[PDB]
Amino acid sequence: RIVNVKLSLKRYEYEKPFHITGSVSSESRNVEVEIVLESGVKGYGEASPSFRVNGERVEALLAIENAVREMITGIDVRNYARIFEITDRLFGFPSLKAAVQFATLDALSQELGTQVCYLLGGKRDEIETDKTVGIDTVENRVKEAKKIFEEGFRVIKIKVGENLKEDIEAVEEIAKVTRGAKYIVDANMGYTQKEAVEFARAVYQKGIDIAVYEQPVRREDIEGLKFVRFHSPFPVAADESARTKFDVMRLVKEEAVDYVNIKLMKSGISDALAIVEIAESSGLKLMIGCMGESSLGINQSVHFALGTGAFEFHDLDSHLMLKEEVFRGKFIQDGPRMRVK
Amino acid sequence: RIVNVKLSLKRYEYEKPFHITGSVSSESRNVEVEIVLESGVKGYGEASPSFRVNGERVEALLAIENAVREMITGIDVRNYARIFEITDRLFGFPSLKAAVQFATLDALSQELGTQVCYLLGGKRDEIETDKTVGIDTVENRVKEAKKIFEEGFRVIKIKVGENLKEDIEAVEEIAKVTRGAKYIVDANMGYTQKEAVEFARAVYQKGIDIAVYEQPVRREDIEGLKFVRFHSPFPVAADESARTKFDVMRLVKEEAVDYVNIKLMKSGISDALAIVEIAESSGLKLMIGCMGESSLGINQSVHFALGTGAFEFHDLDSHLMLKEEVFRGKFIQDGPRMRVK
Ligand SMILES: [Mg+2]
Ligand SMILES: [Mg+2]
Repeated sequence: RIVNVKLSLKRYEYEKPFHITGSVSSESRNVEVEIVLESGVKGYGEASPSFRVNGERVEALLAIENAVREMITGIDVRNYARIFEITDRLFGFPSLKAAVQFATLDALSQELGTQVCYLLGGKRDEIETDKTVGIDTVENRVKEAKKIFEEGFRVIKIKVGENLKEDIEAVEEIAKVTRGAKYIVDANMGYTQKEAVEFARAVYQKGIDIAVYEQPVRREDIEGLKFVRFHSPFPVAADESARTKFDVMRLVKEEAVDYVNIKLMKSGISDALAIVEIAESSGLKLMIGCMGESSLGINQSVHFALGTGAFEFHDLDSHLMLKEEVFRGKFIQDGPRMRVK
Repeated sequence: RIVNVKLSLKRYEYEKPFHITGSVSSESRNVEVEIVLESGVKGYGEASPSFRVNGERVEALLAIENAVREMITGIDVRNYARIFEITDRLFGFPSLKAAVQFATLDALSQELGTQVCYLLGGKRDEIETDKTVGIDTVENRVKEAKKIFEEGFRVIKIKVGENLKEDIEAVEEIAKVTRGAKYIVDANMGYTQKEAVEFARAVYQKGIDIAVYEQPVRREDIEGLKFVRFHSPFPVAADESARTKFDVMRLVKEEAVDYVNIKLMKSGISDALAIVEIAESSGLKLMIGCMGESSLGINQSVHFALGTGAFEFHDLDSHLMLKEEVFRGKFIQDGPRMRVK
């Protein structure tokens, strides 16, 4: 049983400012979660709160430490479903919900003598992540893309959303110098429905293929997501629009998207598991993403992906963008490849 | 790693012939499944094939033992998701798919020093099952119902579907001698849409409440299930119409039913987990049922229900209707109650 829970502020600085539509980040402020069991076992998780997406603020997460402690201490991690249901009440603190739920599985797997990925199915032994090119001048974007390409990455995620004309140019210029790579374009809600369609058609006309076109429109515009899906050639994904299992059931019912970018930071383990099942029971396909997690945090998604093996693409590169002294993941990072120990 | 998979015929006779719409059974022929690991650990499952619902035949299941061995021998149970994906190909032998998948978890749980229910979440420590009153003369039905009530069962499942007039009479008579009990009425596809509605209204008019009204119409008549749901006062459940996770996604999209009676014999563990998540992500509610499983087979559903804790009602009484010399479930049967050891 859980005898204590501790929350701690952990700051990581980006190697370079990370610019996306409506947001520039120079630092990633996360909340580390440690769960202690009567047996002495300690489970760890990391919350990377998002004000833009989840409406969270790091100070707010740290402020409810006592409440979280009261909610879960006294429960046996072998009854993890009880912990999941309880933490589901933390829908206003989803990144914390995620960190606590994973810490629970982390502690449980240790007690059972296995790893989290195996507890979840042990589907895959290896996955590959893409790497992101933040918004910058076309010249700098091209430079970064070439660099990411030389590092061995074959899926390059390109941020766009603030300047349609320049975004088109940027994608076209990046494609020319990274022949052989697949591309994921993420607008982070920056385009109107029609601009989103025009962006896709312009790129398509140049003979470029986009593997996943992430959240082109505003989060509440479900009909807009569908409009883009039905009027442009590339698979459309919901990110900001897909936070809970309920959001996904609606997206599927409305036939709004081809993909859903699952993020533990938005859904927690509980909703992520539901979303994986919904996707496997429908025409929906999935990719797994991240926010500002460090290696300890990305580890949560690596085990989820390896265990479920439910993702077509993996955008788990936040830890590669942050400055960190010691690697704290429970997985092996081999270039773009991530493997189980 | 799996080194052996054994299938064997096990016959169990009913204490009394079991009569339901379009089917009378005096014997239950099951296929016991044993999976042996290199470590010596042995996992067990049981398939209770259904010609009527799944189109299966026991002889057919037994005939494919070599194929099953070739499909999963050599796979480590810690990669159970791989075994699940492979066995999902046995959609034509769903009861065997179920037995193999559970035996896999039974074996894995032992290697991890835990139980299947805990591997699935350990949500609950106890569940209660109803007991069924088969079709017979109103006099024999009321007699059996009274006997069941006296045994401590507070949820009584009543079979109907072959004679609306008598069915109504039967439910009305049973209700007066079992005050305090909840009732589940199961027509096993015997009624037309209008008859189904009339049945519910007739019973409703007498002040009788039906907790779950199971599959009133034919399996392909999804619109009919919806019609009954929208035109009669009681919760309507899909049983025969809900075999796979895809069937359920469709039922949810069509808003066809209030309930889905999940059976491992129809869905196997893989699809059952998907249906649980779909239900928890929608307005759908669930009950868990059975076919002709003996105690070893019912053990599979007891662990699934205890672990997920996703069911409002449990209809796991097939082993209570069969003559069995020795109890073989890895659970405690205490009257209507079933608990974890
Ligand atoms: Mg995104
Ligand atoms: Mg039924």
